[PDB]
Amino acid sequence: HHHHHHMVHITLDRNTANSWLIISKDRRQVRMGDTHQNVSDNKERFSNYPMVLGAQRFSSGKMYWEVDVTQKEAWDLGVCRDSVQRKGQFSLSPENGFWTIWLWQDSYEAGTSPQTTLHIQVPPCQIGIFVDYEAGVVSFYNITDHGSLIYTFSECVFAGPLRPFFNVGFNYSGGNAAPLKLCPL
Ligand SMILES: CC(C)N1CCN(C(=O)c2cccs2)CC1
Repeated sequence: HHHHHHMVHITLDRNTANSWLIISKDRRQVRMGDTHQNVSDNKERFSNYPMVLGAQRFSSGKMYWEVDVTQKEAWDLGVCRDSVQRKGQFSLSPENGFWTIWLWQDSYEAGTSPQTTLHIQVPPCQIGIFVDYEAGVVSFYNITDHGSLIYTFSECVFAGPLRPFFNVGFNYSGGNAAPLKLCPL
């Protein structure tokens, strides 16, 4: 892929974070805390899952960013509508406003409904995410494997501004404490 030149600087929006997340001073890293992080509740926060949005909103053009997932057992990454549901239980699907992939129990899957098995030969340590708003495309790239394609959502119906989307996952096992990190340009 030759998408690197649409690189955008993403930062995390603290106000949207689940109340157990810890976001670094530079707003470029997030991890699961071992308790409530002593913040007030608000209508933006994801209540049920360890999710957070990027601050940036995109309604046109081409955008690219990279995320470090080193040594995590579980995570979701992609984009979502600015208007997605924050409270209660929901599935990651395009019908609900999400264009995502994930790692869960040693399998990588795309968030179609129902979900799609991904065929990854080299477990990724960094993921590239490309959005073409006008074309209706979200693509995922394996930066560890020379940028190989992971998955393309095409014919996307965004139906609103898009935000970068992250889920650090639960840490029931004690093996998933590591952060998601936004990688330097
Ligand atoms: C890895 C983990 C943090 N993900 C939580 C959110 N998630 C879903 O909502 C779905 C699962 C099956 C259909 S949708 C995908 C898995």
